Amino acid sequence: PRGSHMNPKRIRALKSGKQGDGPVVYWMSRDQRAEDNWALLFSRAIAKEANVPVVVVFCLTDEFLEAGIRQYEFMLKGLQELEVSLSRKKIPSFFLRGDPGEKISRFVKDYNAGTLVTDFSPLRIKNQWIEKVISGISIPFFEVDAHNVVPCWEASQKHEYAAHTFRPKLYALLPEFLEEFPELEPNSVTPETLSDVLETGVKALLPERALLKNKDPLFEPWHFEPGEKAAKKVMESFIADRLDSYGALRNDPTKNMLSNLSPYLHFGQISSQRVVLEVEKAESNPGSKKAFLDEILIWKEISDNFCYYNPGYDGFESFPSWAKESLNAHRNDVRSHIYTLEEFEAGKTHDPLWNASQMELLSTGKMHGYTRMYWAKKILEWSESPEKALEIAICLNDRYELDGRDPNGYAGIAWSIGGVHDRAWGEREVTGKIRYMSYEGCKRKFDVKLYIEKYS
DNA sequence: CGGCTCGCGCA
DNA sequence: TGCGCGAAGCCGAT
Ligand SMILES: Cc1cc2nc3c(=O)[nH]c(=O)nc-3n(C[C@H](O)[C@H](O)[C@H](O)COP(=O)(O)OP(=O)(O)OC[C@H]3O[C@@H](n4cnc5c(N)ncnc54)[C@H](O)[C@@H]3O)c2cc1C
Repeated sequence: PRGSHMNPKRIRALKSGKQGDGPVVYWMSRDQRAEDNWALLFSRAIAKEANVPVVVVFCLTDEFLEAGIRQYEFMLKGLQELEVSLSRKKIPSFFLRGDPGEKISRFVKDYNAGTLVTDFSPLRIKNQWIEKVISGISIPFFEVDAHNVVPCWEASQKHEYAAHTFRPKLYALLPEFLEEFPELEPNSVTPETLSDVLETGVKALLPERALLKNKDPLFEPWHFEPGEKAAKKVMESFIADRLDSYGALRNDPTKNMLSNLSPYLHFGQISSQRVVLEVEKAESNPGSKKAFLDEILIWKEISDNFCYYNPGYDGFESFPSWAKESLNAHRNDVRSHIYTLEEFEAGKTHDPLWNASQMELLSTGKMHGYTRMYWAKKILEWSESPEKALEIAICLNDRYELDGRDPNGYAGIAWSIGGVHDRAWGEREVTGKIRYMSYEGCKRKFDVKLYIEKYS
């Protein structure tokens, strides 16, 4: 609907109806940014055609109680900066608290909304909120994929078994969907405190804070400055200083050669399409560029495909049949070690390498990409059952990772424990044919002692 | 039938 | 360190 630089395949209608006379309402959930936001740009285009203002609404749910302070402050501080950024474009921002199914329905009626637009997320709870809103409103409802370069329903129509079958499909659609972002035109017609929401939330999460023996907090918040502006700086420094050596040193946890974009990419503080555009134009190592593009395009967006077409993405049923049969047969195998959630959480295992991986997660909130596999696969080896291992890994991932509660997390954990998007390997006790990682294998690929000594 | 995002022996 | 082989089931081009 209207616009020359807007691909209609990025927008899909969730509910048809007569368009109202009021402003266009953008229900911002996943892409918390002002620039490079297709959902915000599309909302502005519909508003321009209808000669109505565009507004953004945010619903603060009770889900932050399941998380900790580290995600709350990171997310809330970025929204404060986003509030100023949208204010400069004469776009008002309304921050609501409560159930989005009931709050969004009330906001549309009270504000006399004409059209409702929201971003795309394949998570279960997002689909539940959308259906609740659909039953309570009478205006057109649209959904825009502002997170993936190629829209999730357009890249593939089915669950993808592996990357090698999804890679040609994604790369074929890149020329159509990889394009520059038009600038966000400000509003022409003009028409809760975030500080109070922040101060209340930390008070409710203070008891659940991760502490040391001397009651000192474990989380170090100076490693990643949140916000749209800081996310851009991280991207620029990656291309200039780190992209060249990414291809060779991405699997070395002792070297800070990763992009460190996942906390911003999870909260939508930066667009992966913007990152792809800058990386494509960069003159760097061709092997490094191909390796990084495979990470942010194929593996990031296949995680959306996994969650979109598998409602049980965080369960044992989502595993492939070969993986399920292999794990089932080894249920009665005697485990070399039985560890509980608390012992995993405190880093109280016999493995100093695994403990150091947990400490990096506890202290920085972002464990290195390579050690994340060894972290999750040892949980399977040292748990009562595959279901318990899946529960433990998801719990610690979602509680302590800044990029937690993300499709990349569920696909990554399902890859590690259930062989999702993987293949079978040598038969072993307990883990069966799931891919095996050993402490000695990590020794021959990076300096394990340096990584251990860094995080005690 | 070819080829998939580990460990391991060997220079 | 970097390279080639081994051990496993299966998708997808035909
Ligand atoms: C068990 C396990 C759990 C995971 N949990 C999370 C999580 O909670 N949140 C999360 O965002 N990612 C998760 N991943 C994926 C991966 O660990 C992170 O994306 C990455 O380590 C974050 O660091 P980075 O952005 O600097 O990595 P980079 O090497 O710089 O990667 C760049 C971007 O590519 C994407 N990406 C890279 N590797 C993967 C991957 N394996 N799967 C999917 N996308 C990928 C991410 O968007 C990332 O920001 C997990 C991986 C594993 C093995």
